[PDB]
Amino acid sequence: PQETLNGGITDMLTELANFEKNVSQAIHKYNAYRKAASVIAKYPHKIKSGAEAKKLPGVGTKIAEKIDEFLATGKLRKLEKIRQDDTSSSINFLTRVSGIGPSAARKFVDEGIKTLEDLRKNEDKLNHHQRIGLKYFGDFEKRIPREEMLQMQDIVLNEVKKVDSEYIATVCGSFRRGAESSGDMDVLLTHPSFTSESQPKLLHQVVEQLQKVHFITDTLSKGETKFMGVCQLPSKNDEKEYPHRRIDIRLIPKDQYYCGVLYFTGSDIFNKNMRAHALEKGFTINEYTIRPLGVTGVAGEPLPVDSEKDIFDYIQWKYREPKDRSE
DNA sequence: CCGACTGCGCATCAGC
DNA sequence: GCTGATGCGC
DNA sequence: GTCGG
Ligand SMILES: Nc1ncnc2c1ncn2[C@@H]1C[C@H](O)[C@@H](COP(=O)(O)OP(=O)(O)C(F)(F)P(=O)(O)O)O1
Ligand SMILES: [Mg+2]
Ligand code: NA
Ligand code: NA
Ligand code: NA
Repeated sequence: PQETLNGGITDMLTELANFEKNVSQAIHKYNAYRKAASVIAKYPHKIKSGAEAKKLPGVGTKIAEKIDEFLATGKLRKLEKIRQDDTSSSINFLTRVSGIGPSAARKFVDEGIKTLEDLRKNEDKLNHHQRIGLKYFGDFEKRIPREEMLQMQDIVLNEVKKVDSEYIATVCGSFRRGAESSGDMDVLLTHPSFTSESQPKLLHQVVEQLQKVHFITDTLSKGETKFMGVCQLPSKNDEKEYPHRRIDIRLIPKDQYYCGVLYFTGSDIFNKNMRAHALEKGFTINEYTIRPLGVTGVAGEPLPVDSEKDIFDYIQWKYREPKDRSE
């Protein structure tokens, strides 16, 4: 877990993972490559051979021999050739625009659209989300200093309580994990009249207020229980404007807060793993509930969290505080 | 050999 | 008009 | 791609 220990290898595997997701559209190879990259990143030795790497869970014959080629040459012919391929590297680049996934990137590249400038020249072919991701392309790849996160949280908390005192608003994600920077802002939201009962307008009013005071600036998606959009800190004197930022709001049944906060905290690789073996344990976890598997695939009446969680005791693992949840 | 693989709300697309 | 499937990014 | 039925 020392980073320069096997960074070349895990770099290589992460680049392979991205090519599989964005170009081959092979999501399970993508996950396989990332699981291998992850397990190797936590391995406390410098790998000397593919055979050594193959001992780790999630490393197999194919990654083993990619490793031997990489150790033997410091390169991978397949990646070498892929990077040089105009179609493939354009498809992969385009997926960095929010809203453009592997399918859209492919469709765009097939009709001659390969760069940010081609997209701008072709805004008719873009949907609402895609135009916004293009508009804020740079900003959306910028990190948010924790200091700004705190200002953002002040505004969110302040404006939420205005709408209705009984709302609860939690800022989750890496911020809740104490990170000194974040890629976006995730707001977990609950209201006492949302558990089992419902009025289905609680989220709309939160959103509307945040737009009113010019905090939220764009909408990407907006439904009953989930908002995805764009927001922005106000600026000062002649102050340089802050970057536009991605913000999501999830409205959970108050019934199910703890499962909500575990999941939106998370981290994404951490939920994959926490859920992946929870399957081993005879359980399945989502943002709503933890449930057992009784027969050979069961639901199970999910009765209510009583205390903190010990979701973790149910699947028999020690509590990793949000700080230790990057993995 | 061959299927599972973490889990899901909303926008859009496919179709009746 | 509608239902159901898929893409997308969580 | 990897793991396991
Ligand atoms: N496929 C998934 N499965 C489970 N949880 C997920 C998944 N994808 C995303 N989540 C997440 C778990 C995740 O914690 C939460 C928010 O997603 P985020 O904002 O993309 O991830 P973080 O905020 O942690 C970040 F570190 F990447 P940031 O600081 O750069 O924004 O839903
Ligand atoms: Mg985030
Ligand atoms: Na292995
Ligand atoms: Na994208
Ligand atoms: Na997010």
